[PDB]
Order: sequence, then C-alpha cells, then structure tokens
Amino acid sequence: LIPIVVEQTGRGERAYDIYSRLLRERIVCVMGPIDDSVASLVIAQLLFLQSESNKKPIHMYINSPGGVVTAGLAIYDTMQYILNPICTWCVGQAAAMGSLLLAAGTPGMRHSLPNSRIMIHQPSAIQAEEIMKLKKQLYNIYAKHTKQSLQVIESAMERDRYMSPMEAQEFGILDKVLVHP
Amino acid sequence: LIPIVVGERAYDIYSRLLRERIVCVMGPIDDSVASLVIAQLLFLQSESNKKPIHMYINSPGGVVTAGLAIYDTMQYILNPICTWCVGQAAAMGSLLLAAGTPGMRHSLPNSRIMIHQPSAIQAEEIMKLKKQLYNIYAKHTKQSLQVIESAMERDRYMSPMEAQEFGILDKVLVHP
Amino acid sequence: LIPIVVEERAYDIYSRLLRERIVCVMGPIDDSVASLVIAQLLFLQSESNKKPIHMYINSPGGVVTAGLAIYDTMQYILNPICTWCVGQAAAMGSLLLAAGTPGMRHSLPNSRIMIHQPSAIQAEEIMKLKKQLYNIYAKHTKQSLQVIESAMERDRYMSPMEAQEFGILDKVLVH
Amino acid sequence: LIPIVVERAYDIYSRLLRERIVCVMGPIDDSVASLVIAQLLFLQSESNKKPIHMYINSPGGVVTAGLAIYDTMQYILNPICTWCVGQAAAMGSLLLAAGTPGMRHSLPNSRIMIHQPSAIQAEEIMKLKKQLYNIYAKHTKQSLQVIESAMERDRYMSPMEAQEFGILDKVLVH
Amino acid sequence: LIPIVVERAYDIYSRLLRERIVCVMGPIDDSVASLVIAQLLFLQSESNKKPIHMYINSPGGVVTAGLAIYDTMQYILNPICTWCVGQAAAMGSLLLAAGTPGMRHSLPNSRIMIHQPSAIQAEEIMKLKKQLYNIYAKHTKQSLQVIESAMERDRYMSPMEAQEFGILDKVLVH
Amino acid sequence: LIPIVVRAYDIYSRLLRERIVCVMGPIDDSVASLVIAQLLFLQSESNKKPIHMYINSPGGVVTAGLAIYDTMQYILNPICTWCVGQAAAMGSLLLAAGTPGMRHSLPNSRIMIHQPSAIQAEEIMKLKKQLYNIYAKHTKQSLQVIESAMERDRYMSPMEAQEFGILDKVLVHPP
Amino acid sequence: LIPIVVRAYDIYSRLLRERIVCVMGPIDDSVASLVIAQLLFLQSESNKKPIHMYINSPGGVVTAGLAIYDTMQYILNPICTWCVGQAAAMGSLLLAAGTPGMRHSLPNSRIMIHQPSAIQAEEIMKLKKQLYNIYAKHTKQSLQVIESAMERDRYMSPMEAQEFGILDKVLV
Amino acid sequence: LIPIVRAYDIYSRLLRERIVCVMGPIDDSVASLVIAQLLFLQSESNKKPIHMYINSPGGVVTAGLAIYDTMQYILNPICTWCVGQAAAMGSLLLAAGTPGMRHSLPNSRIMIHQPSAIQAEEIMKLKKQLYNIYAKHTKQSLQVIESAMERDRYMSPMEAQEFGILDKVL
Amino acid sequence: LIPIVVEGERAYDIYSRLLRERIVCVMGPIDDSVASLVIAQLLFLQSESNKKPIHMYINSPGGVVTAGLAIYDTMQYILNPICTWCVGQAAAMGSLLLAAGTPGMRHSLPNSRIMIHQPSAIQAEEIMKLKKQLYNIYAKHTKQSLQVIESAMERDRYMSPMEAQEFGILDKVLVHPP
Amino acid sequence: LIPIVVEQTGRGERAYDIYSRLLRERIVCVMGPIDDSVASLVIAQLLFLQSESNKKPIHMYINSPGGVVTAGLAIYDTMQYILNPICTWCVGQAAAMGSLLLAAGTPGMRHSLPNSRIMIHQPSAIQAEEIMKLKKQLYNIYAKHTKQSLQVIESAMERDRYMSPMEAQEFGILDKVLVHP
Amino acid sequence: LIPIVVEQTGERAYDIYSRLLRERIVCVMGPIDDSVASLVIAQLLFLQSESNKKPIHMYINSPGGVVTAGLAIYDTMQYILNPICTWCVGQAAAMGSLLLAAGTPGMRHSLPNSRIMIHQPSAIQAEEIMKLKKQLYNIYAKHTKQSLQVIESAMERDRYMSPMEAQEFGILDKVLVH
Repeated sequence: LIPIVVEQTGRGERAYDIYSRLLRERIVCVMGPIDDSVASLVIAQLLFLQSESNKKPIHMYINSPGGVVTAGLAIYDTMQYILNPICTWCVGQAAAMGSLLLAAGTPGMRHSLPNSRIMIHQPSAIQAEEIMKLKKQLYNIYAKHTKQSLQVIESAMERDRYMSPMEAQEFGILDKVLVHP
Repeated sequence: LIPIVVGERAYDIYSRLLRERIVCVMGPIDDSVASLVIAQLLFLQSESNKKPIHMYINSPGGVVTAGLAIYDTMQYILNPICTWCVGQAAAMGSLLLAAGTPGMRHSLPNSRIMIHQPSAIQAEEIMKLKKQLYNIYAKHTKQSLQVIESAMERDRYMSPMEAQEFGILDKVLVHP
Repeated sequence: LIPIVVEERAYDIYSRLLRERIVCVMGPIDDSVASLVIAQLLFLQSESNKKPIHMYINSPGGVVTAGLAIYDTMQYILNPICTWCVGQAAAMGSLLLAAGTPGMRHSLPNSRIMIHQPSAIQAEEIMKLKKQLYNIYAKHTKQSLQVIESAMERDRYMSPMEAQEFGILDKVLVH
Repeated sequence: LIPIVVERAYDIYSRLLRERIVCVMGPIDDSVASLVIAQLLFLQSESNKKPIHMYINSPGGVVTAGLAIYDTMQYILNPICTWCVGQAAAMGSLLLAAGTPGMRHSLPNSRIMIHQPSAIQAEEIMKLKKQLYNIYAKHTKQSLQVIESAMERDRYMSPMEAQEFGILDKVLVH
Repeated sequence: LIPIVVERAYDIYSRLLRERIVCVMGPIDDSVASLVIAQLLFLQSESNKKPIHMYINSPGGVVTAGLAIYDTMQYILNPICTWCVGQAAAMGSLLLAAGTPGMRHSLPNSRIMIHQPSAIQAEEIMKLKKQLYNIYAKHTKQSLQVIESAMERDRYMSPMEAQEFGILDKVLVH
Repeated sequence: LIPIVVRAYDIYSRLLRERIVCVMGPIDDSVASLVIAQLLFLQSESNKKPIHMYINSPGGVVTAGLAIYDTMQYILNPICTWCVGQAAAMGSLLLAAGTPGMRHSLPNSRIMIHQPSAIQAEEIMKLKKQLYNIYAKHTKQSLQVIESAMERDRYMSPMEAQEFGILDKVLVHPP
Repeated sequence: LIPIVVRAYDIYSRLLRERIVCVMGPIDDSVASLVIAQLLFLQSESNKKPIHMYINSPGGVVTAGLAIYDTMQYILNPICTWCVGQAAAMGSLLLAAGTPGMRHSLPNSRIMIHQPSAIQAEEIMKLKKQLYNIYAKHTKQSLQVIESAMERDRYMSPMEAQEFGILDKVLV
Repeated sequence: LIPIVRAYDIYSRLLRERIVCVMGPIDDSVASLVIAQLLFLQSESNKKPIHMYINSPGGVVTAGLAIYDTMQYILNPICTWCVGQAAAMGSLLLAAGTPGMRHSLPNSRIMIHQPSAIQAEEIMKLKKQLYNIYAKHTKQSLQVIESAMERDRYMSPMEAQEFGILDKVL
Repeated sequence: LIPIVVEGERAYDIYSRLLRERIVCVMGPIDDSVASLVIAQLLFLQSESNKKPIHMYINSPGGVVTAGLAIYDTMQYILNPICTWCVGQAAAMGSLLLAAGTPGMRHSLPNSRIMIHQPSAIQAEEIMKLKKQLYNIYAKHTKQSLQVIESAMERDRYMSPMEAQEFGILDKVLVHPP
Repeated sequence: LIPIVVEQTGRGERAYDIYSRLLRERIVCVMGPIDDSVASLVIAQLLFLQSESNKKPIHMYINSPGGVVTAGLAIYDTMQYILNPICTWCVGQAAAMGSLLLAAGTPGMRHSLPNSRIMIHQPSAIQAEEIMKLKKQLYNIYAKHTKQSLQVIESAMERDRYMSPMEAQEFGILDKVLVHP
Repeated sequence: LIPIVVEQTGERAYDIYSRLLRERIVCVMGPIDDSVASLVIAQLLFLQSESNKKPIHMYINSPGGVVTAGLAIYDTMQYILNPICTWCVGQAAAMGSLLLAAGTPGMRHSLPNSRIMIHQPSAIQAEEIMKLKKQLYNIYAKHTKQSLQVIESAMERDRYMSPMEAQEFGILDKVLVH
C-alpha cells in the first residue's frame, strides 16, 4: 500500500515509507476514528518528537470523526504536557473529539482548509454520573481554548450541526482559514 | 505481489511511479485513500514547487469529505497537477478530474465520466455538502449553477467528448 | 408466549384489545408495522365511523414514509383518535402522538417525548421530506415553522409537562 | 403477530380481502406477485363487475414480477381502484398508474417515483425498459420522449405533480 | 414446549392469567412491556376491585420499558401484589417496590438489587437516572441521599435487608 | 415432534394430569418459569395429593434453581422426587429437597453435589453459602462435611448418595 | 413432513396407539425424556400388554441411554426390541435390554457393541464399567469377553449378534 | 405451503390412496417416516398393493437398507415408480419392488453406481450386501453387478429394463 | 501502521525507539501476552542498568488479574525505580500497576480517570482469594486500612487525579513539566 | 508488536527481538496454553541450549493454564533428557500441565514469585481406558518429583483448588518463594 | 514467534528450525498433509545431496493424517540411501507410527512417556479404501516382522501402547530411559 520515498546524498541514500518521512518532518497524522490504539501511536510519536527536541514545533493533521473520549483526552493532555509548539490542521472534517484536538493547538497555529467541516456536537458501559463528569471536562476544555463561556459551549454542543471554517474561526476553534491556493 | 523493478535500486512500481511524480487514485475513495493521496501530494511539492504532478484517476468516487480533502490539497499545492482519466471517473472521481489545472485535464477515449452522485447526517448538512459540490464544479467547468444542478440530477455517464464540451476535460487523446 | 384470554369467545391479548378499539403502536415503525396499523385503522372505521379509536404509542421512531402513511390514515378516517404516550414517543412516534384528535392526546407521567430526528435517496429528497415534518408539526402544535425548525435541531428529550406546553400533548395525568 | 377480527373470524388481511381489498406492501418479487395474482383471480370469480381496491406502499421490485401483476390487472374485467399510501416508487408507480381511469387515488403525503433506481444480456434489459415506456405512455398519455426524459431524473413527484403528469386522478387532501 | 392444562383448556400462562397472575420473567424490553401492559389493562376491565398478582424473576432491562410498566401499575385502580421469586435486579427491583403497600412479598432465597449495573445524550441518561431516585424515594420512604448512595454499591440485598430498606413488606418462610 | 396422545393431549400434558412435573436438561430462568407455574397449578387442584418431579439435569443457573426450590418448599403438597439418568449441581439440590421418605433413584443414576466450574466475588460467595445451608438442612450433614464434599469433582452412586442423605430409596423395580 | 392418518393422528401418534415406540437417530436428553414419557404412559394404559421398541440409532449420550435402560427395566411390561438398520453404541444396549426371547433383528441390520470415540478420567471409567455389567447381565458373556469385544472397532451381523446373545431372533 | 384438498394435505391424501412418496435424499429421518407409513399401510390391509413413488439421488446406505428390509418384511405387494431419477440407494428401492410391478416414466434416469467415520472393512461389507441385493432382484451375476457399479454413468429406462432394474416403461 | 525511525544508524519502530529511552507502554487491556511482553522488557531494562529509572505509561481498562499480578511482581522484583504515568485512564488492574510505582514517582495528567473498583471460570473460593490479595496490595501501597480499601473498592465510580492523590494512589498531578 | 532490541557487540550492533535476546541468556518462556506447536518450539530451544553448553543452567519461565497432556509430556521428557540444570520460575500462574513443568525442574532450582497461583488439579477424544492410562502417568511423575505418595497425589489432584507458593513449597512443588523486598 | 539464533559461520543467524535442519534434523510435528509431505520430502532430498552417508534424524510428534501424503514421505525415506534415525517425541499415532517404524533397523527410538498407536482412527470408492489399507498391512509387516494376521488384528484394537510394548511389537529398537 504505502509507497517508499528516498533521500540521497550521493555517497548513499535512505528510504522511508511516506508516513515515517512525514514523521521525520515532525508531522503527526490523526486520520479516521480515534481509539486506544490510535492514541497509543499518537502519544508515542509526541513523546518521541519531544525527545528529539523540546523546542521545534510539531504539526498535527486532523481528519477524523472523533472517537473514544478517554482516548482523545489522553492525546489532548499529552499535547498540553509536551513543551513543543503544536500546529494543528483540519482537512476534510474534524468532528466531536477531533475538533477538541483541533481547538487544543497553540494559539495562532490552528488552521483549516476551505472545505473542512467542523462539529462541536458530540454525536449520540459507564455509570450515568460518570458520563456527565466526562462532558463537564469537555465543556471546560472547549471554554478554555475557545474563550467562550460555559453557557455558550453547553448550548452550542446541543445543536447537531457542522460549522463552516469561518464559523469555527469566529467561534474560536480556528485562528486561520487558508484560502490562498 | 507487486512486481519489483530494476549503482541500482529496486522499487515496487507504485514507488517507481511516485519517483516519476505519478499519483494513482484507483478504486473507491475513503479516509485511508485520502490520507495516502494527501501525503503523496505534499511530499511531491517538497521535491519541487515547479514540476507538474500527474494524477491517474480510475475511481467510482467515494466519501465526499475524503474527496474534498484531496481537492483542497490539490488546490493548496503550488505545482501544476495533470489529471488523467483512465477507465472511469464517477461522482467524487470526476471532481478530482475537473480540479486539475486548466489545459492539463486529459482522458483516454473509452473512459466514462459521471458527475451525478448515485444513491448518519442531518438533512440540513447533506444539502450543505451538495451546494459545495455545485460551487466547485461551477468554478472549474465555467458553468452556471442551474446547469450543474440539472446535469447532476440525470443518472447517466457521458463520453470524454461530452465531458470536454461540458468542461470536465481539455484534451481527449485518441492518438497514441 | 402471547397470552390467550376468554370473554363466550377466546382471543390473543392483542386481538382482545382490538375489540376495545385499541391499536398498539409499539416498537420501531416500518412498512411491516405501518401496513398492519393501517389495516386495523380502516377495519375499526367499518366497525363504526363514530366511536373513538385508542392508539397506544411506545416507539423510538422509524421510517418516515411509514409514519407518514400511518399519519395520513389517521387523518383520513372520520373517527376521533385518542393517543396515549406510554414510556417513549420519539421521532416519528412523537408525530403520531401529536396527530391525535385535539383534546385527546395524553401522557403518563414518566413518558419521554422527542421531536428531534436522530441520525439511500438524493439530498433534495431528504430535505423535501424534512419540510413535510415541519408543516405537520406546525399544523398540530400551532408553533411557528421557525420554532419547529429550531426545536427539532436540539438532540434532547422532553418531559410530558413540557410537551404539553409545546402543544404536543393535551393532558398529563397520573390516574 | 397479526390481529384476528370477527360469527366467523379472520386475520386482518383476510378480513380486508372480504372487502375486495388487496394490499401491495413492501418490495415486489415472484412470491408477492404469486399472492397478488391469486387474490386478483379469486376476486374476479366472486364478481366480475364489482370493483377491487389495491393499496400500494412499495419501493418497487422485480420488473417481470410487476409485469405479471400488471398483466393480471388488465386481464380481469373488474375495475381496480389503486390507492397510493406512503410511497409508490419504480414498479410500484406503474401498478398505481395502471388502475382504472378515474380510480387512481393518493393520500396527500405520498411520494411517487417513476425513475428506476440503479443477470441478463444488455440487449434484454433495454427490451424490458422499452416495455415500461410503452406501458407508462398508454396510461399516462404522455409521449414516449416525455416519459423517457422524465424517467431519467432521480427524483420523486408530489401527488399534485403526479396528478399533473397523469399518474393520478385524485388527491384526497383532507 | 408449554403444557396445556384442563370445560376448556389453556396453556399454563393463560390458566394462570385467569387467576389474575402476571409473570414478569427474564429481561424487560419493549415487547415484554407491551405484553405486561396489555395484561394489566385487560385485568382491570374484568374488575377494578380484585387484586392483581405480579410474579417477578428478572435481571431488569430497558429503563423506559420498565417505566412504561411502572406507570401502568400506578394508573390502574386495582391493588397489585408483587412477588419476588429468585431474583429482582435493577428495573425488576423497582417493579417489586412499586407494588401496593402491604402487598410486596419475597421468598426466603430471593436476591434483591437496586443498583443499576452497566445511545442518548449524557444529559438524558442523568435525567432518566434522577427519575429512578424519585420513584425509589417515594416507595421505600428513604431519602434521596440514601437512595443515591445505596444505588452506587454493586451489591445484592437479602430479603430481610430489603424489608428493612422498605422494598418489601413481608418475607414468607415458605 | 412430540407425540399427541389420547381428550387428546400432548404427552407432557398427559403426564401433568397425573401430577408429574419433568425437570429435564439444563435449568434456567425459562425452565424455572415453567416449573413454578406447574407447581402452583398442581397445588390449586389439590393441596393434599403428592406431586412427582422427574429430574435428569446437569445443573443450571443457581438463582433459577433457588426459585424452583423455594416453590417446592412453599406449596403444601408432598413432592416425590425421582432421579433418572443424572442429578448434578442444582439438580441434586432439587432432588435432595423432596419430602423425606419420598426421594428416589434408579440404579444407574449419577449424583453430583459438586458445582462444576456478571457477579461480584462477594456475591458469588454469598450464593455458595446458601447452598451449604440448604444441603445441610436436607441431608443432615454438618456444614464442614457439605463444604468439603462440594470440593471434590466427583459423582456419587445412588447407594452412596443415599448414605449421604441425598436419597431415601434406590428402586430396581416397583416396591 | 409427517403425514396425518385417520379420529386422526400423526403417523407417530398412530404408532404410539399400537404401543410402538420409535427410538430413531442419535440419543440425547431430549430423546430420552420423550422415550421415558411414552414408556410410563404405555405402562399406565396396561401393565400386561407388551411394548414394541424400534431402534435405528448410532447411540449417543451414555447418561441418556442409561436413563432409558433403567426405565425399560423398571416398568412391568414386556418390551419387544427391533433392530432396524443399525444399533450401535448405546443403541445396541437398548437392543440387548429387551425381554428375553423378544429381541429381534432384520437381515441387513448392523450391530456394534464398541463405543466409538467435561468429566474426570475416573468418572468415564466408572460409566464404562457400568456398561460391562449391563452387557454381561443381558448377553450372559463374561466381563472379560465383553471388555475384549468392546475394544474391537467393528460392526457385526445379526447372526453373530445372535450368537453373542445380543439377539434372540433374526427374521428373514 | 402444502395444498389442502374430510380435508388433508396433499401427501396425507395420497397416503390415503396407499401411496408412499420417497422423494429427495434418503436419511435416517426419511427412513423413519417411510417405515412408519409402510407398517401402517400393512395394518389397514395385508392384501392391497402399496404404490411407492421414487425421485432421489441416493442417501445413507443403512437408511436405505432399513427401508429395503421393511419392504421385504411386509406382506403387501409394492408397486414402484421411478419418476425423474433413481440413483445410488434409490435404484435399490426401485429394483426391490414386486416382480412385474417395477415401472418407469420415459425420461427417468437410473443409476446403480454409488457416487463419490467407519473402518475400511465395514465399508466393504456394506457394499458386498448391495451386490447380493442387486443380484437377487436383477438376476444378474455378482461379476456383472460388480462391473456395472464401477461405471460412473446413468442408464435409460430401457437399459434398466433389460438389466432387470425395471419391468415396464410407460 | 507503525512509524519507523532511523537513529552508523539503525531503524526502529516507534515502540522500540522509545524502549531505548527506557519507556514501557502498558496501553490497552492486559492479558497473558501483554504480561509476557512487559515482563521481558522490564527484565531487559534492568539488565541494561539496575539503577536508572524506568518509565511506565499506562492507559488501560484493566485485564486478567493473574496477568496483572505477574506484572506487579516483576515491578517489585527489579531494583530500578519505576516512574508510573497515567494517561487517559487507569482502571482495575491498571490502577494497581499505577499504585505499585515507586513512592514519589506516581504521576497523573489532569484529565486521567482512576478507578479502584473491579467491574465484572474458577470456584467461588478462588475468586475471593484473588480479591483478598488485591486488598492487601492496595493497602500496602496506598496505606489505607483493609476495611477502607474494601469499602472504596465496592463503589462503581472513578476518582479524579486529585482524589486519587488524596487516596494515596498518586503522588503528583502535573499540568506541565516542572 | 514485539519490540526489537540491540546487543552491543565489539564495535558492532546485533539486533534481536526481545525473545531471542532472552533466549541468548538461556531463558525459555512457556507462556499461555501448551500445544504441539508450543512443545515443538520449546523442545528445539532446549536441544539448542544444550548444544551451546551442557553445563550452564537453563531458565524456564512458566505462566500457563496447561494444555495438551502429550505435548507437556514431550516437554517433560526433553527437560529430563538434557544434561543441563533447569531453573524453573512460576510467574503469575502454573496450572495443570504447567505445574508439572514447574515441579519437574532441578531440585533446589524451582522458584515462585509471591502472588503466583499453583494448581495440581486437571480441570474437566480417546477411549476411556486411554485417559486413565495417561492420568496414571501424571500420578507417577508428581509422586517422583514431589516425593508425596501416590495416595496423597491422587487425593490432592481431586480437589478443584489453587494453592499459594508457600503451600506448594510445603507440598514439594517448588523450593523457594522470592518474598518481595 | 519463532526464535532466531546465532552460530559460528558467529556472524550467521537462523530461525530455530533452520538451525536444526543444518544438524540434519527433520521435524514431523502435528498432522500430516500434502503441504507437510511436500516440505518434508524437499528436506530429505536436500539432506541426501549434502551427503548420502551421514544419518538423518526425524523427530515425530504426530496424530498422523492423509495416507497418501504419509506414503509419499515413506517412499522418500526408503528411496534415499542415508540411515534415518526416527525419534518418537510425545506421540506417534496412525500414519505417524508408520514413519516411526520405517526408520533404519536399530535407529528407532522413543522417549519414556511417548504413546504409540498403529490403529487407524475413524471421497473414494470402497475398493480403493481397502486397497490402501492392505498397503499399510504390508508396510507394517515388512518393518515390524510380524505376520499379516497379527498386523490385521493389532490394527483393529483402538488402543495406544507404551514404548516398551511397541518395542516388543517391533516398532521400536530403543527406549531412552533418559
């Protein structure tokens, strides 16, 4: 499936699959649903890229319908723990937990391409009291990073709809919509 | 197995074709295909901003947001992209074909083109996605929205000569 | 499984209730359910065209065109229809509840009401059906289309007292 | 579970069949066609003059199964009142259209589709569809070009569009 | 198989139903709840004054299906005697507790559990959970803080311990 | 198929008119529901005539067997209990719970008191201790004997189960 | 499937009216309970008239076959057993356990005393030793003869099954 | 499914004409049901013929041998009709009808070959019983039967008549 | 799809590259093959140095008890300090491995969920014997009394990191590296 | 899934998976259920390690529910054939056939961690006589290594119970419990 | 899954089975099928090319399997000139016991607890099933030096035998009291 790409210096060459050459450029891809396996890989790549340097930015590309809340919260906390700046990019869609990871990038470094769909709504094994505690954590994360009030976040998350990138920029999920081709 | 080809180094042909700056979009489009195509496209821009990219489309379409992610990446990148229709380009596949650079959209002569969209989301949001398709088809085909809306309602394929007149294509290579 | 009862003659429990002009719409609604409900509604009009019919609803919703087939039948027949919410009336089941005869729409105190529509035809055809739901709810609840369009976007359930205030019910009653 | 209703007693569908009502509901296939045809030929035997009522709620189905029903509807001498309830799509709208002139009815929220949503040889699939064009033209009184064009659009008519197109005679608006 | 018994003959459950006995056995769902509600409404039509006997052996089930049963028990005018036979867990313990005061019974080895062992929005799960606290607090006379605490412990009560909690009125030594 | 017999009855219905209840195969909540209904029915026809339970079972759900056992102890009738084939786990408890002097076995039946290897650990242990009390009451063994006898993954012959107090008679032929 | 025959019965209810019990196919706890119920009914109608049991079986669960065996031995009725087609494993024990002089076979029936092959090792051998005692009781062979004959994975003809004492008559 | 014609399903109505249908594959369940019908029809009379209608690809050998032995034990004449196909054990039930009462329709296919859990010695003993049954009913030699069973072929009703599987082709 | 890293030079998957940093990822549910792989890495990392710390990152719903007790015993056998990190959740056996880290080196991120309760093939007496081992391990490491552990472990709930720190399952809750 | 590790040779780097690195320390892992595939792998490793030297000990780590009896008896006979001392370590669990491989270590070299579970009972095809033949071989092996009498072994194996390391030591299944520091 | 080992010419590495094959060991473990036969025959023909004089060791732990696959192996063992030492490890049943018995006279070995069975537990015509079993009788009679009447009777009993009893029957030459 994955093609192989080569770097060469005349005295020799080195080859990578594309995702590991993207990782060599410090790019992490979150694509498709988020689960404890996807989190495990994303966590490991973030811990690695901090160990290679704690000062160079990391670039996170999001195209996901979201996924497990506990897995997304593990990725979130690690993005906040590591000292690197994190650029975050939406392509295609960032929905549910995917838009929390988008919102959680470094201020000024949260981006979208013009046709991306953003959803703050959380589409419809645990005790009722514990599911509500998870949502209150989500409300506080969105309020922190968007700088909206909790009352705005709580009512915005109730509407089952997608924002355009311009709606998400004025809401504060994004800093930039890069329309320039 | 994929055949290996050919100091010297030995590549599977998809990596040899990628060394020729060729991206293959084959079969259905999904988030996995979209992530592969986007990674390939961003890599090829890093190899140079100037040299064209060649994009071979044989697909029945697929997920709309996956195709729009590919589309937005094709437009973000600075390189010219030459889109080649081989076999067919239907639904989201004909958007990617039409989104190649003006003068660089090609078909082989027995290809089938379809812009109709055959056959978990609220009704309000499905209509928003389709109006996005109307806008981006209209800008690339230079057609009115009423023509696009009418043409996308007929469940039919069109020949590459019809697609060239409609503006999905620039050149039909009947010659070798 | 299904009990049999004696009254002489004997019937299954649902055939015995049907003799009281009771139609049980329970569970998901589909073309199999719709045709059976419509058959009972047309029969009961032949048995008489004046005496009320009682529809008991416990339903998560279903196919829209199956619910619209039932809705049209309820509005065609001349009988009054009393609608009872029991446990749940969601999506299309809430429209059948709201489409009862004015003054004859009831709930038990713990019923959950939802007019929101949780989530292979063209996009324009999904949007046409959705606008039919707006017209039906506006007609029966007396709310404006803007209110219906806004209330239907929120993914929430509604208590019987709030559904009565919204105009989906006429009575909430304990005994 | 099907309710039983009364000194004889019958299932709800056999009680309706005593009123000369035939329910076409759900997809159409050879076993649905077999059941409908048996009821149609039976109801002609009890009277060749009193009308029959067909209720349609159908996405359509097998083309030759629908054509077997259609040809049975045209062979028997009874008038057939057709009622669209819910939807009549594909082959279901051909059965609706093939009711007796003046006796094709719809409820006001029904959807009608004459489009045929997307094995045998290619040259035979076109021979079936050409029969559909000729059947629709006979009953709808549109030209073959109008129907062949209209039947390519993947859309549903409202009952008022279907009455203007000629598939229906009456919409009972309530 | 189910045995026929017994003039006329019925299956064992129809013969019990003539004694005004309703059996709630196994999990509760919408198809169980509709059967239970239908029998409750029927038995009120025969008389509104003679008791009804509900026999519960259940792990519980769907909350809105149990709330439909509960509301019917409170709606109808009859006394309802509830018998715990082997198990009453989750929603099955609520139906047990919801019997008429003085008419809630257990056999000596029954296990009682008010804990709710484990889609819709979280705000709706918590609203539905809060309704259960008000039902238990009404019927057991415990405070909401007691009910909230006791429903958190993943535990079964003895019949005598459930009588002390107020879920039962009598344990019968058999 | 199950034989019809003749006034024409199912074979198990014809046995039930002889006051015979069959407990065959695994016990579960569905078997318990049927057995308890038959026990309560047979008590209503006579509180004085014995009931016969024929047991061939590998065991089952404990709470389903405890529901049957409590019904046997609630009703006033004597219950004759017959092991045929095997009684194991909960099947041996229903066998042991018959009326003293009225517990019988055929010569080749296998009896197992051992409990061959969704609940909390403290609750599984609380169920297990209820079995120790029931067996000790009916067999007259001490709790330490019962608790150690249950640990051996073993079957008893009918004569050994009679000496242990699970049975009162072993019958080759009618007495 | 099952034809109805004229009162009216299915074919098996009509045979049951003739006091015929068909043990056919594999034996299990479902089959055993059905056979025992018919055996106890037929004794209820008469303790003196014979019962006819027809066997076509590969055998099955030992504990279910021993349940049938104990019921056949308990009831007072004579039981005529007929081997039709085959009687293998537990099926040949029900054949051997018919009343002396009343065990029959058709000419092409195959009889097997061998046992073709959740429980402890000690308990499997205790069941096996019960089989040795039952076959020795009914065939009048010694236990050493039974133990050897059951080890050979073979079928045997009705005439040598009669010689071994599993049958009294072969009817041709 | 089964049409109803007193009233009976179509197979119980034919059973009232003393007709037994052996159609489809033979197994212990089929054998049990055919034997019960055969024994019943003898009880109604021992003198009237039984008519046995066969369309089958074959089946289990010991299931067919159980049917065969019942046909020979019963006193009644058994007329046998091949309709469509008699193969494997179905040809043995056809051949085992009463002399002069074995019939075929004109297009029936007959096969005595045995197309395509037990020890080798016991498989061979079963097949040697087939050789003896076919030899006595067809009156061919064992050497002829053993050779004819090795050819994987069907034969026409006229070949089966001259081989002695049939008496009449109608 | 597991990334490769090149780091003469050699190529590692991301987890082997992290193992060179002395990082062990206990992620997802625990079973015998997870336990086998963790124990082999712990013994390897002790061989490479008996005095440098080891870092265990935990995100797990729990798992087989005897597989977790095998891991626990290996953590207590080796002489190294073990820093333990909760990310996402530590439930059931995952919370015991969290609590079993070295005193002063048990860490949580701010949104981690901690559950001491054990949600729900052997006889009843052996299940209770496993439970009583768990009660003694939690009492040893959290320094609660056995009855407090028994009462706490009966409630089907999750602690916050701050509540688990007050219970003694954690030493630090860290928003950022100090 | 299995991590790779590197061995520092003299001015050189030799890569292994984690299990071949352990095998180079003469460690054999018997983990999960025992079958013919597991037996073949264990027997190959035992015969290999004897060729590398017949005098250095071998270390066998047991975490097993047991398995096929004839597969475990093949392992047992290979342990008894080779000349090496074998240290056997119970980690987590040794049940059924796993406890025979534990008991069959060299005397003085059988170990357990503090929280292991030992079970001699065999939790509940071939002919009846052949199952009892194979069971009687287990009684002989256990009696040889534990030095209990056959009556004590045969009675003990009937109880469906586990036992603690300090009780398996008193029964003679192992020699040392490594109490935690 | 399968270990890797390093050996002198040590600057070469092998999987554990490729290392054993270099010692001239062929492993026949588990059931026999055409793919197992193909791979065993390939190894036997290779090892003869390396030398036609040094012994080959076959290790058998097998239920047996397809008869014609085992007969293909048997004919390859009989074709090649090498001595073949056969070792019964664990069990040799059915076709597995024929390969064991077909080792070179004096070179057929068993471990003490191995189970041996010559009984054949239980798509072609009856005459062909019977013809295959008569070849088995001839092979066993040739190699065990029993008469056909003994072999035919001994295959009818559904039982295993000990290595000492299998030695008395002539299937083995040695039992390794080790």
